[PDB]
Formats: sequence, C-alpha cells, structure tokens
Amino acid sequence: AAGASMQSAANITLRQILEPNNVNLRSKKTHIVCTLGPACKSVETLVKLIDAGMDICRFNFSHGSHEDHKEMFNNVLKAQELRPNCLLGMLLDTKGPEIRTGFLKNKEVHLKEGSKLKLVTDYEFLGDETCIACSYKKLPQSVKPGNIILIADGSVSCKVLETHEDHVITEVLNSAVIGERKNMNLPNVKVDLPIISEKDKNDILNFAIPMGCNFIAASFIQSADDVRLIRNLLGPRGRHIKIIPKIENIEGIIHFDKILAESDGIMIARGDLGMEISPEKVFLAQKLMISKCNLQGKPIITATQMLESMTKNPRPTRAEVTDVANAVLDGTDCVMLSGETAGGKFPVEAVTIMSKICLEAEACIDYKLLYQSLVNAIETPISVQEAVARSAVETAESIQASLIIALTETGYTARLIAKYKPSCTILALSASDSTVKCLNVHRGVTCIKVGSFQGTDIVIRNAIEIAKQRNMAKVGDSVIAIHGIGTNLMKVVQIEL
Amino acid sequence: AAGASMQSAANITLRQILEPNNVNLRSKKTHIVCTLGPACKSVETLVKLIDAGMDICRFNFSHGSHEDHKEMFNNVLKAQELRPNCLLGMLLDTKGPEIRTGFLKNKEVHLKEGSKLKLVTDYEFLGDETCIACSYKKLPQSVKPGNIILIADGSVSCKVLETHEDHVITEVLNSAVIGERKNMNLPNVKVDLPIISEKDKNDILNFAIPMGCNFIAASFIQSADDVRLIRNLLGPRGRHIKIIPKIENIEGIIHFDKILAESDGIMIARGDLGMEISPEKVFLAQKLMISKCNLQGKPIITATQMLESMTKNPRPTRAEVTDVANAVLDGTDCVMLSGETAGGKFPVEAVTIMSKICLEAEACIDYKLLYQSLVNAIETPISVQEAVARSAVETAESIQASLIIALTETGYTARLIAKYKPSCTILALSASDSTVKCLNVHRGVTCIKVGSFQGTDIVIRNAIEIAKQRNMAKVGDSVIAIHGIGTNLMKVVQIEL
Amino acid sequence: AAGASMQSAANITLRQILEPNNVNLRSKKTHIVCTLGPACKSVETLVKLIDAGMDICRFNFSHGSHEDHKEMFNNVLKAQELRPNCLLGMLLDTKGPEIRTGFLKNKEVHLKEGSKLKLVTDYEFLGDETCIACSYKKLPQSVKPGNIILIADGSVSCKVLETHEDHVITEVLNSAVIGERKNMNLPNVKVDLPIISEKDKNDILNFAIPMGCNFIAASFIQSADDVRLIRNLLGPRGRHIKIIPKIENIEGIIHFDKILAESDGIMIARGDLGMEISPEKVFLAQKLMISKCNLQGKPIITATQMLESMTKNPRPTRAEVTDVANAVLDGTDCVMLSGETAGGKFPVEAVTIMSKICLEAEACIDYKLLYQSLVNAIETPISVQEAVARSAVETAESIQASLIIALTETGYTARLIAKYKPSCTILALSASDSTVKCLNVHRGVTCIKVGSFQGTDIVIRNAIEIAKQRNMAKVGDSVIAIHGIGTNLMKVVQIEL
Amino acid sequence: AAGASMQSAANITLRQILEPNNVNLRSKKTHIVCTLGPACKSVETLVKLIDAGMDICRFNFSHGSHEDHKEMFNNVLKAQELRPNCLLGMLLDTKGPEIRTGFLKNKEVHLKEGSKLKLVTDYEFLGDETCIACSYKKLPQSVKPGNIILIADGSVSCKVLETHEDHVITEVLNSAVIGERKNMNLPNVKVDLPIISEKDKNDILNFAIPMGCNFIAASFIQSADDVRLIRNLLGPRGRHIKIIPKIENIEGIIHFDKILAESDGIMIARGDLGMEISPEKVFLAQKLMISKCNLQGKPIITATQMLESMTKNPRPTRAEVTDVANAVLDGTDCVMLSGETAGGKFPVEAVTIMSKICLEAEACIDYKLLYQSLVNAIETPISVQEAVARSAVETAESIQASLIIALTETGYTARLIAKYKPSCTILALSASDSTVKCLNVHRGVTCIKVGSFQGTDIVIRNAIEIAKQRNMAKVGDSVIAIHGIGTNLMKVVQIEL
Ligand SMILES: [K+]
Ligand SMILES: [K+]
Ligand SMILES: [K+]
Ligand SMILES: [K+]
Ligand SMILES: [Mg+2]
Ligand SMILES: [Mg+2]
Ligand SMILES: [Mg+2]
Ligand SMILES: [Mg+2]
Repeated sequence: AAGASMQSAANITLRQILEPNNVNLRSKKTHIVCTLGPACKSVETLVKLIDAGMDICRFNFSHGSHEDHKEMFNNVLKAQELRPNCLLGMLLDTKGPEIRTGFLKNKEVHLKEGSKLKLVTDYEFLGDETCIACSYKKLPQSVKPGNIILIADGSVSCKVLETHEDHVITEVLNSAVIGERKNMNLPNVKVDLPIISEKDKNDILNFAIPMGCNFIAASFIQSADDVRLIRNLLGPRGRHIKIIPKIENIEGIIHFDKILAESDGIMIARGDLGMEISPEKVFLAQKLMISKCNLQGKPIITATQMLESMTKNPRPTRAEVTDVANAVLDGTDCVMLSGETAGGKFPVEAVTIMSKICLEAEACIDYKLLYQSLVNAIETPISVQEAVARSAVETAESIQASLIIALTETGYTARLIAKYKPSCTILALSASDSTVKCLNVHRGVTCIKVGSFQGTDIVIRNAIEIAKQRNMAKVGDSVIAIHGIGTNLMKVVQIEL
Repeated sequence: AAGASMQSAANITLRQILEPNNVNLRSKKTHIVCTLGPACKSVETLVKLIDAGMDICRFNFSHGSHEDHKEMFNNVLKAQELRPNCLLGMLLDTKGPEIRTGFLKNKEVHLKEGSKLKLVTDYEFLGDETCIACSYKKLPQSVKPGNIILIADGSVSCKVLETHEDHVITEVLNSAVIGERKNMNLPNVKVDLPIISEKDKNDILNFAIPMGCNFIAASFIQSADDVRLIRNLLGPRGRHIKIIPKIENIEGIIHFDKILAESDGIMIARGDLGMEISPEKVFLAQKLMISKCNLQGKPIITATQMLESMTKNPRPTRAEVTDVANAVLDGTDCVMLSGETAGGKFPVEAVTIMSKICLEAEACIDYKLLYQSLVNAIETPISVQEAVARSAVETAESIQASLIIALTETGYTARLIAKYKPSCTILALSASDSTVKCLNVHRGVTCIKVGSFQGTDIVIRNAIEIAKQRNMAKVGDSVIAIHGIGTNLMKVVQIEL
Repeated sequence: AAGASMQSAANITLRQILEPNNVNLRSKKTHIVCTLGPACKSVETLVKLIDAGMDICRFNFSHGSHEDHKEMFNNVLKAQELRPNCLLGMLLDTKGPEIRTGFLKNKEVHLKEGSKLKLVTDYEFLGDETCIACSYKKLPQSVKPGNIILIADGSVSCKVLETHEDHVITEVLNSAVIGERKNMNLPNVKVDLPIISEKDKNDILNFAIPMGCNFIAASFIQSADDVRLIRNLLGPRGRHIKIIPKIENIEGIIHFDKILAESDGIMIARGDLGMEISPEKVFLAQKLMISKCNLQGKPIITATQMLESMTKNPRPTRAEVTDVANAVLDGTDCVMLSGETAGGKFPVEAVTIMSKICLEAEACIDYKLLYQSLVNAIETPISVQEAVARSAVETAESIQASLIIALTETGYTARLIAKYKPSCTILALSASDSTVKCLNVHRGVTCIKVGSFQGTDIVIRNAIEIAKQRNMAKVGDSVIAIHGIGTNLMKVVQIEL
Repeated sequence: AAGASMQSAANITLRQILEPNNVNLRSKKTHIVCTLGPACKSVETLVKLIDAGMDICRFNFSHGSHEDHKEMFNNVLKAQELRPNCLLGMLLDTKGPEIRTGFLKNKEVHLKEGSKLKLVTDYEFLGDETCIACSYKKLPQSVKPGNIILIADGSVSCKVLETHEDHVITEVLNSAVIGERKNMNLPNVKVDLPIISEKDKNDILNFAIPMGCNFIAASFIQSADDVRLIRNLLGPRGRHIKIIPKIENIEGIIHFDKILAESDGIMIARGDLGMEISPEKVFLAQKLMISKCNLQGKPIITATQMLESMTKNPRPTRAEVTDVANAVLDGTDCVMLSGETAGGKFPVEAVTIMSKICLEAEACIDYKLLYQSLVNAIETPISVQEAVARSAVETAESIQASLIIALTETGYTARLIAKYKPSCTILALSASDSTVKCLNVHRGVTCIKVGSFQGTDIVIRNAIEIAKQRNMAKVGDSVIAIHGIGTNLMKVVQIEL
C-alpha cells in the first residue's frame, strides 16, 4: 500500500522531435495486445496488424460463440503462416461476473435527480422510472446504506438508502436516460459472484486449453484465492498457461500485492476501474500497479481508451498520445487496443501510431538511470540467477551490445533479464513452444524456437546467425549470451566473418 | 536542443487512491486558464467557474468583435466582485497569422489519393477538385518540392511537386472531403506573415491595454524578433503586460531557447503543433519545453485537448485524465481549457474535474526530490536574490511551514521562489495591481494587494492575519517571510494568539 | 554502536601541492589546544604560541600545585593583553583516578615472560620480581581470571590467574624491566574509583571556578553518571563551564552515546585509550567518535601523539603529518599538543607546523559534499533554529559569502551553524564573557565581545566594521547575518563604502 | 593536476573496536613490502616474516655488494621452500642518482644561521664552516638565485645567492651541525644526473635479470623518458620485469600522469619527497597519487616511516597506526617497511602489527560504495574485458561469493578485477612463473601456478579443490570464475560435495 513511483528519466533532443523515425515498427520494445473483432477478421488485415506491431491477439469472450472465436483463431493461424518470424501470443479474456439491470416496460426510462429508485432482485419484473430489476441476487446483502451504485457505464449514480431481502431503495443522484440490460458497478463493495462461471469454465477447458492459448486474462479478480481457483482449474493440462488477473475494482486494489504474488502478470482494466474508483484516481492506480509489477519482475498490460478517439478518427488526440507515451515511460510491458482494433474504422492506423509512439517514448528513456533505480529499489539478497541476469544487462549497456541472448526452457532466465530493462533486445531461445509464445508479454523480449537436446554453443552460434539474417546484429557487434540458469554463465561474443 | 527531462518523483499510497479528497478546489497549486465563450457568458456561470478553480480568463481574439469581448469582460468583472478574494488574470490570445483555402464552386470537393492538386494565390478563384486557392500569397516562395502541405485540420496531406510564381502543384497523399475556407499548415516551413497584423495591433492597443489585460498569448511565434516586436509595440504604456508566446510550429521549436529568453512565459499550443510535427512527437516537445521553462523559472501553460471528450460527455476518458495529471507531474504551471469551457455542454464539470486531477497529481509529488533535481540542474553561480529565495523553499520544507510570504513590488521575489516549487502556498504581497494579477501564471502563487509606503513588519503581520482568516494558516504553524529582494532577508515566524 | 564514518570528500590539485600557503596561521578553522608547561612559561613564548595558532590553553592538573598553575595562568593573561583580538579558552584537565604500582626493594625489577607475579593491595609492601603492590584496593574484586593487566605504559602485560581478597596472582606475558610507581591499566574492566577525588574537587571549586576556566576535561569518564556528578558539583556557580569527558577506556566506549548526550564535547585521549583497547583499534574509535560528535553537533578534541616526534626533532614524521591531516579530514574540531608544547624543545615549531597542516587539510575539503553528507545523515524533523542555521550555511556557500555573523547570548546559534561546517568563518557576537571564550572549542568559530542591551542592527554593523578592520571581509563581499534564535532571521548584507 | 580524492566510505561498529580479530594475517588484502637487512637475514626470521604477512621482499641496492644481496636472496629461497603456498615477489630498489656533500677538515662543522656558505664542485676540497664541496658537478647550472638547498636530511636549509661556474654561494637559513658526505636535496630543481648509472646498470643486468627479480623500484624518476630508458635497458630479456618508479621530488609530481602512463605501478617515497616539497604537503601528494593510481588500475606502494617508532619500540605511536590505516583507506595496494625490518629491533612485531592494522582498516571499508565511486569516476567507453571484470566484482558482492577465480597468462584479467576492489579474494591462476610473482603488488590478489596447455574447466575445478584445501572456500559457497580475457566469460559455481 505504498509505492515510490519514479518515471524513467527521459532525455529529449531536438533531433528526436524533428527527425523522422525510419525503423521497423516490430523493432519496438513495448508489445501491443490487439483485440480481434469484425474490423480485423480478414487474414489480409491480420497480416497488416502483424506488420504494424501486433504481438498478442486478445479473444474477448464477453461476446461471441466458440465457433466465432475458432474461425478468428484459424484466420490468425493463416496470418501467422505468412509471417513465420513474428510469433504471436494468444490471450483469452474471460467474460467473468457481470451485473446488469433488467428490462423496461417502455424500453427507456428517464431517471430524475433527487427522486428515488427501487432495485429488485426479481430479474423478471418489467421496470419503470421507479423500480428496476438487478441481475445480482445478493445485491441487498452486499451494499449498505450510503453505498453508491453506478448504472449504464456510470451515467447514473444512486445512493443506497434502505436494504431489504429482495430489493434495495436508492436516491437518484443525477438525471439521465437509460435503456435495458445496462451494466452496473458497486464501488467499494466486494462482488459475491463466481470468478469463473460454468460459461467461463467451458471457455477455458474447451477453448483455451485445446486451442493452445497462452494467457488467460481473468476479468474482475478480487483476491489471491480467485487466482488459485483458476490455477487449480487449469490443472496439469493447462499448467503452462499464464494467468493475468484484470484489476477492475477496489477489492483488486486492496489485495493487489497478494493477487500479484499468485499471478503471472497484471492487466489494468482502466475503463472498468474508473467506474469503481473516481476517474481522477485511475492514473494513481496505473502508476502504482506498474511500479509494483516492475519491482517484482511481473509483466503488466495497460488497457482501455489509450487511442479511443481513433475508433472514428484516423489521428488521435494530444491526450491519447501522451497516454500511450506516458504508459511506456511509466514502465508498462504492453499497451492494449480494444475497440480501436475490434470494431473501429482505422485498426491498422491505430496499431501503427501506437507502435510509433512506443518507439518515440522508448528512445528518450535514460537506461543507465532506469537500471540504477531498479537496482536501488530491490531487496539486497538476490539469487545467483538474478545476479547473473543483472550482470548481462549491465555488461550489455557498458559495451553497447546489440543483443542479450538468453537460453531458457521455462522462460525464467529471459524474465529475470527483462526485469532489469536493457536498452537492447533480449533474444530468448527455447525448445518449448509454450515458452516461445508466453514470453511475448514481457517488454523487449523476442523469441526463437530451437530444437531440444542441443549443445549450448551450437544453439548460441545458430542464434547469432539467425540474428544476422534478421538484421538484429551485424559484424563487429558484441552480444551477451547467458545460460545455465550449478553453473550460471555470462559470455560476451563478438560477431565476425 | 537537449533536455534531460525528469518527472517529479511520485509517491502513491493506497490511501490516496481510496480516500476522497475533501479540500477546496482553489487550494490547488496548478492554475487553470479558461477560455471564455457562449457556454459561460453568464455571471452565474463565471462565479461557478471561479469556485471550480478558474484562475486566468482567456479571451480568444481569433473570433468575436471588441464589443463581444467587452461584454464578456464586464461580466467577468461582476463575477470578480462577488469573489473578491479570487483575483483573476486576464489573457488576450491574438488571432495572429492564418493560412486558409479559398471558396469552392460546389461548396465541397472530394480529393482523391494519388491525384494532383493546384494551389493558386489568386484568392478569388472558385476552386474544384483540381485547383484550389490559398490565402498565403508567398506560398510558392515558401515551400519547395518535397514539402508537405496540410489542409483542414490535417485531414488532407499534399506533397509539393512544382512551384511557380502564382501557384504550386501538389500530389494528394490521401483521400478526403473538404469544404471552403479551411485552415492550412506548412510543416517545416517558416511562415512569412506578420506576427502582428493591423487587426492584432488594434486588439492589443485598443483592447488589451485599455481593458487592463495582464497577458498577451501571441499566436504562432517563430522567433525572438517576433517577441521583441510585440514588446516594442506594447511600449511604456503596456510595459507591465506579460508576453506569452504560443509555440505552434517547427520554427518555434528550433528557436525555442531564444524565444524563451525574450518571453515572460510559454504556451504549448499542442493542437496546432500536432499539425506541424508528427502527432507522436508532440509529447516530446511538451516535456522538453516544460523542463526548459522549469529550469529558467519561466511559467508554462499546457494547452489543447486535455479534457476534449468533455465537450460532450460529463466525464473524461482514461487518457485525458493521465494527460492532465502527467502535465502536472511534467512540471507545468498552468493547464488550459478551450472548447471545454467556451462552447461545450459541461464547462463547470470540466474545470471541476481538472482541479481534482491537479490536486491528486500534486499530492503525490516528492518535493524534497523535486527540489534536489532543480538545484542540481541549475548553474552554480546564482544571485543573492535567488539563493535567499532558494533558502525560503528549503527552510519551509524542513520545518513544514504552511506558507512562504513574499513581499514583492515587481513579482520578481515570488517568481524566484516559485522556480523552486515549494510544497506550501506562496503568498505574494504587492502594492502593484499589475503584479497581483500577473503572478497567477505561476504554479502555487496566490496574491494579496496591499497599500504602498508601508512598513515591512506591518505588512507581514497584516498578511498573517488575513491568512488566518482565509484558513491558509493556523495558530502553531510556522510561516516563512522573505523581503528586501542591499539586504535580502528570510525570517521564520510562529503564528500565535 | 554503529557509525557510517565518511571522510570529507577531498579535492587535491597540483597547485596546492606546489604553491606555498601564505595566509595567517590564525585564519585556520581547526583550533589548537596547547598544554602549558616549562617549555612555554615565558610570556614571550606564549605570545609566540598565540601567533602560531594556539586557541585553547590546557592546564594539566595531573602535576603541579595551584601556585604553579596560577603563575602560568597569570602569564597567559599578560600574553592575552598583548594579543587582545585572540581570545583564548582556558581548559583544566583533571588528574582524576590513577592506578600505580608500589615501591621496589632495589628500585628495579626484571619481570620474566612465563613467570608469575603477585599483585598485593598493601601499598606499603616493598616489591620484588615475584610480588608488587598496587594502589587500587579493589583490584581483586574488579579483575577476573583471564583479564589482562598492563603495567608501565603497557610495557608489561600480565594475565590474571587467581584472585583473593587482598591480592591477585598473574602470569607475566612478556619480559621487561620496570621501576617504581608505574601506571597500570585494566583493559575491559570498569575502574571503581571516584571520578572526582577531593584533590579534583579542590582543583575545580578553588581553581577552575575562581580563575574563570571555560572547560573541564574530565579524565577517565566511564559513564553518563560521572558527567552528571561533575555537573552537579559545578552547581549554579560553575554552570557556564563546559564539561569535556576524556574517553580513555572500554567503559567510555561502551557508554559513549550516553556520555556524549550529557556532555558539552569530547576529548579522545588516544594514548591512554591505546592501553585499554589494542593499538590497532584506536583509529577505529577515533573515527567513530568524531563521526558521532559531528552528527550531534558536539565538539571533539583529538589528543595525544599527533606530533610526538617533535618533542625532540624540529620536523615531524610522515605518519604524524597524515595523522594531524586525517584528524582534520575525519572532522575533528580541535587537535591537541601535550609534551610537544609543555616540555619539548620545539614548542613554537610544533604549533606552527600543526597550523600549517590544518590549513592544507581544510583547503582540500569539498564543502558542498560535506554539507550534503551531514544533511542526509541527520534526523528529518529538525527545529526552526537548526533549519535557519542550516540555511545560513547553504546560502553562504551558494553566494560565496566571506562570513556568517551569528548574534548569540548562549552560543547556541553559533554551535548550530558550526554543526553544518561552512567553508567561511563563523563570527559569533556575544555579550557573554563566558560564551565568547567557550565557543573556541568549535571548528571555524571566532568570537567578538559586544555590549549588552544593543539593537541588533547596530551590533551587526559594528561587527561588519570590525571584520573589515581585521581583513576578515572587504568591500564587495557578501556576509550572512543570523539572529533571533518567535522570529529566527537570516539576512544577506553586501559590504559597501 | 586535479584529483577528487575520496576516501573509502567506512562503517565502524562497536563490535569491531571491542572484539579481537582472530583471522590469519596472510588473509589480508593489503600487501606488505619488507626491506631485507641484517635484522632479518636468518631463514628463521624470514619464515617468521612470511607468517606475519610479508608479501614482497625489497633489496635496497643503495648499499651492499652483489654477494651480500645474493646471500640474502638465497636465504629467501630457503624460507620460500618452507612456505611453498606463500609465493613472494622480489623487488630491486635502485641506488639511482645521489647528491652528497664532501669531506670536512675537522670531521664536523657548525653552520650558523645568517652566515654564508660556498658550495664548490671540486669534490676534493676539504671543507670548513665557510665552504663545502658538492658531488653534483652541474649544481651551479641547475640552481638559480632564490632556490633552496637542503643538506643532511633537511637539517640545514640554504638560500642560493650567487651562481658561478664551479661553485655557488648561499645563505645559511638555520643553525645546525653537520658531518661529512651528507645527502643533499634541490627542491623544485630538476636533477641532471643519469637515472641509471653504470652501477645501476650492473645491478639490473647482472642481478635483477639473472636472479629473477619481479620489480625494479627505480629511485628518483623525474620523467616518462626515464621510464622508457629503463624499459629499453631491460630489453626482451627483462620484458616481464615490472618497473615501479619512485616519486621523490617535484619533477616526479609535475610529470606524474605521464610517468604513470609508462609505468607498471608507483612507489611513494614519502621520506625523500618530504625533503623536496614542504612536509605538510606530503599527505596531499600521497592521496592524489593513490587516487590517480586507483583510477588507472595501476598498483601503488606507500613507503617510508609508517611504523618508524617501531625501529626501537615494540609498539607504535597513535599517529603511525592511523598512518598505516589511512593509507589503506586511501586506497593503497601495498604498504612498506624499511628500517623497521632491515635493521630495527622488532622486525617480526612490525610486520605483525602492520598486518593487523590492515585487517582492521579493510574490515571497515564499505565495498558497495567503494565500487560505485570507482564506476562513476571511470571514462564511459570501457573495453569488453574491463566490463566482464567489472561484472565479476559486482556479481561477487551481490551473491557474497567467497572468491573470484581469474585464469590469466599475462595477469591482465586479474589486474582488471583488482582495479574494482572486490571484498573477496581474487585467486589468479597462471602458467607463467613471472605473472604468479608479479601480481603480488596488487591489493587482494593471491596466485597459484598451474600447468600450461590445460582445459579451462579442469584448471578451475583444480583451483576450487586447492581453495577448499586452503580454507579459502567451503561447501555451499559461491565462487566467480572469469577467463577468455573473442569470448570473455563470467561463470558462477557453487561448491558442493
Ligand atoms: K472480457
Ligand atoms: K487565437
Ligand atoms: K590529566
Ligand atoms: K634505494
Ligand atoms: Mg469488467
Ligand atoms: Mg495556430
Ligand atoms: Mg588517563
Ligand atoms: Mg631518494
């Protein structure tokens, strides 16, 4: 419940402001999660997204049937075949628990500020301006007098006056018009609904596991026990699938340290979170959560409305540009697009400008000062493995190495290096198909699948050759190689011939 | 052309995320410039804006007659009378030089990507999809082949192919529909139009000076000579009016150091600036300009689209919230609202949430580390005056003083203190009506008018009494008093009785 | 029991190594305590000592009658009359408790390593190589088997084998010859003898108080209660006399924090201390005690064998030069001469080279880094008085002020400034005769007596005039003035006319 | 001509002051050069010196025949045979150029202050109190009026009044008695005598090279060309012999940077240097030279009068203790004993206490802060080799490794590690007999001879086994291994079985 959030020290020159950036968009360090939807169902669009900087594909299971998502998944596989050097991570976002209003007698009601509104748990009641149903049966046992209830993306706020067994009575706090089946939020209240419904269970056990998804973004995580429940559900079958809790309400913030301990990474669901804490507090939660994830070496995705005005316009606002840029400078591993790619009119443009902003933000980071801030903020007894990973980053910066090459079966070594944020690419070499796609969630890590049961030096030399072929390294460069993470080893190789 | 931009180190606690802020909105340090328009012409609205955190009123002279602005000005004076403790600064924003397209034969044209378009300097030609007039007579002598011309808020880009004496021939780079008399931008080209037209001259000499405006925001400043031209035009009559250059294009960025040297402060016109440099570079210019202004002790206003989605919605996006917050953490003195207050549907809501975001951002600043970053970055031989101002800030932080009280005729002393960013309010005491309204542009400075020819100790004691009455200080607090800025003096007073 | 001892960061140039220092020896910051003796009983010698840098005169009451010391004291007063601008502090060093061997049948004994030696408490027994008397009657109750007893300046060590009621039996650990009535030490044993004997009581009540001594250096302080006993003995009559405990054994080191809390300053009796802890540990105790005294703002005197080889030679060894220099860089307020001035053949030469070494050491101190080390190491809530004293030092360094002028009745203000180690002289102005001589123990403080019941500005202006006359300041210099230490005040004055 | 000399930050606890140190004296990091003489000609004494901490044997060729030194050398070899794990470096100190007075008619003269003295170049003239011969034939062409001439260890100073072709006329500046053939010094004058005389040539070519000496300490180096002359004289035959210039006068200080560039290390001849610069300046030259050698990674020996009072007493003074201790904290690689071991009465005691002081000083060094001071002070583009050596030191500190094992043919790798001052021992493994004895001059490096043409892993494993047998490492320890210094490699090994 305390974080000394420190920005990456920035160095900004006139040259960077004035000279065009002409580097490959996939050379960026920050990775992009793209939500798939009708606006990018074509294989042609998906290849264009790949070329624009897409690294992780998000399947939002709040909507759509398994066949709708399976058809999208298969078109992703074809795009993957035409871009075999750009291995994409596959992320399933659970629908999770929802609270909705009921139906209305005349399809719409005009709630008046000052008036009073009854919220009943009989979801079959046709509502009017005086009384509306709520799908959350335990609403009356969850809210207390004085609690605030938000309806329809927070367009209406209601103050709980009385609670009874099958209904609650509120005061409407502002006037607004609302329709049927609108979302509801219960700020500062723990929601007593299953983190994983049978619907969610089916999506995980019969889509995520069989289709080979790499991440589960678990909507509305409120406790470390929610994470353990999902881990147990995945079982040995899904044990290589990473669980990424979505922090969406005050419970998730209160228990963040313990949620993060059980997790493989975090997604900041900023939109939903702004309907539980006040909007002006969301930037504080973003910066605190990013800083805590940085300190633990756990990857974090910043999500929701980073380029929202791009759902219609081909260029973003000045605020959205700094939002993406500052999330990078804050220390995020990934940034996210939702409607900008799933349904908007400029999906390729959105990913393209997002990649360009990331490149500009990354270019101004002071990496020697970033490194020292991390080193000074981490507990003093570190493991041998972490100290060697640390020395790879240090050494690379001191000699201006073009690559750190990490040989890693589980990904552990590459994650330890990524924790210390080197200015050069981390090239992770793994014989695990899972590891090679799971490491995408970490800033600055690119992976190559290699064969099992190979000599370490053969693998490193093969990797250096591939790196040359991909213009990731050239003759006369130094590269760091780290492996064995009992002998943990750091070596420096000059690229010759 | 080099700035080691460093964020204010932030400290974020769970308490700040979760507990409501219940302090007066006018207690914030960051000041708000509000653009006046039809959406806030009522005296009732203007008083509501004052209470919501408005500190400087912007009169945008791009539109409106002197009588339209004079009627607004007089309604401001009445609002000022009902809020006599909230002295507002008055800012005139010059129309300045503009470039517009001409008229169209059928009111609209559909420009097709790949096609070619002739831009003529005969502003009387009725245009079609092949040929359109431009109001800038020296366009052909200003652009060269390869230059890019933006039309209609950058919705169309054109590449200059040929230049001739009275026209230019371009290639349309993307398809779009455009109307009549649309704005144009000439990225990376110096615009050879008068910084101050006879229209601008009339507004300055016959509105700003007579009506008693405190700032001129000079649109489209491209050089230090533009500033000197305006200073000379103001003459001895307007010598107390501060000139705030608006940085809007690449010329302004290239010559920023010399523009800043001649200026009293800077406004970042981010919207217009994003149509001259690439959008993804605007955040770099913002952070560089804020950091350079901080280092010089010159005040800076961050302007354009900070809460743009609020022109229609009563709540902002997640990106706009971080934009306002990060501009504060960047080190801006003021933030600005344009259409959000002049024409939008939620002017009071916009100022209100802007003030709340500022309060949240200011609360997480680490002030001891902010101070040390400034001290370490400033040239080593400082004046006696600056060293005493420095010691007031240091001393206040060390004893947790509630106020620094600065007695200052010109404002110079208060500006030196503001340069070092104390965590407590700076209460500037001046017998100058001009100084008392001009200091509003500096973060954290509040002013009180006092009588001339008074003993220093009488003034300080009167100020402490007024501070108690305004709940800015209480019995048992320490306050710093600084004056004489040859004997420069810092004293610490405990509040008793 | 923990100190992060940090040297003053040093800056050493070739110019300082090669160019002669031609400044007044009394301009140094480090002050010199000189032990008075037959080698400097002449008024002519004492004036020469003053001119060579003597600041405090030590009267060692281990030897001499009151008339011997009174005759010396009166000759000091005459030297003082011929140097009226060089006010000297007067320090009485108590004989305190001693432990001595007894008499010997044939005046000498040869103790053989491995043999055994009986130490009896009948001080009348004439001793031989097998059995020698000890003046400490409770020796057998103080030492335990395994304790080490040192005899004759540590030339013989003995291991306690058995203890009985009136004697102890030891093993001689090395061979040596010893005479009669030699000193003894009991390492790691608390000595149960009165801190103040009737002899010491007489010297304090009938010499120190009547003659107007400014300091009592209390030999062999072992506890905070020893200090309180001396404070009570001084009573209201001697309440302005400062108590300077001499740390001489392990008890004093163990209880150092609590001894320092009750004290006005510390003297490191390094010679005696090296006969209680191992010689190779004395430098650790020196650096720890100096650093703890620096942190508390209490003055410390480093004493014993700093220029010992000068008792006979006119030039010191390379080790003695670094010893004086490093004690300065360690942070000592004063350095001390004992036999080098009281009995040696080169008293004037010794003080002269000591002053020169101090000047060289002080010149290489990095004062901005010294200040920051102190500031970073002191508890975060400081008083108003300390913060203003701090700001005087800061401000002086930033503007290169030639003087900090402190108006102070008790000396408190001047001590707070001295704690932060300014590079310029601290000129303390006091109407107290006691304060004006007591502040001599603080590095870098020079005092001027002023009249009582004077306006502050009259006093400061008079002080500036005197400073000009003494070439401590010149026209065009800045000086800091601090007083009122409820209004505490710091002012900067430029010297004109 | 500028060094920001910074002490090693020290941490001093009560435990270190009070608890005895019971570790092996040869476990210290600082190495001891012992001057061999009649006081330690016995093989029994030399073995005792080894056990007390002697690391380098100094043969002072200012005195003695080749047979005298050869007999000593052979007795060293026998002591070496009885201590085969303690490989000693062999250092030849050249007589070099000397200036002496002539003979006297009555064996002694009493020079009177104020009188005048003629110094003639006819070395055959029998001198009196008015006229004395000088062995330096070019004296009159080297000194100018105003130069100071020192005679007989600086006991007499003379001011040059006139120079003529075969004599100089001086004024005696102080009275003293002098004998025949006394040393002379010419402060601030370059001495035009051969750095290497035929006598010195014979000692180098017919003792140092044939007997296998590892270092030449070249007395009275005044320029980089002196070093190059010695390097050329050594030729390919002596190319593995390190040249250690002795800095002894102002010329050596002025040209120190260029002398150091050509050198393998530095010896500070403090005694002789105090007769060329003022005594109070010698500590400045010591700290500057140590700091410059630290920054370059060149080893430095601090020499002369560190424990001088031990030539007669069995315990040192308080000043000599801090002198040894502060030279360690200053950053010296070696400390030196001259008469304390060659002729004194307590040679074993002197080395013993010197080792103990070194241990105490080394124990209080803050190594993380020492490392950061070095890293921050070294030029930013370092080699791959230096960055890997750096990472070994970093990694060792972070995991608390017990050893850094460096495989090195030339010693280069071990010197790069030693430059960064690890808190653990550096165990250098070399197949070079020369390297294994030359690395002794570097603080904290211990060597083991290994066979040529061995696999790296076999060597490291053999070294770990030997380290266990010598109690330098135990099961459960981590050790760093570094080799290959194109692939430079750092590995961490845990000690098992
Ligand atoms: K979802
Ligand atoms: K305008
Ligand atoms: K005494
Ligand atoms: K020699
Ligand atoms: Mg949600
Ligand atoms: Mg514009
Ligand atoms: Mg004593
Ligand atoms: Mg010599």
